[PDB]
Amino acid sequence: CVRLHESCLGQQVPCCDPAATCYCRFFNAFCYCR
Repeated sequence: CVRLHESCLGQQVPCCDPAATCYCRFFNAFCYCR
């Protein structure tokens, strides 16, 4: 799994945090669970 404050860029596991949202702020660079 991945934490909220942990990028998910091309990941293979979900976010340990269900209240998190793997979103990217920019176009294709920074992407983490917000």
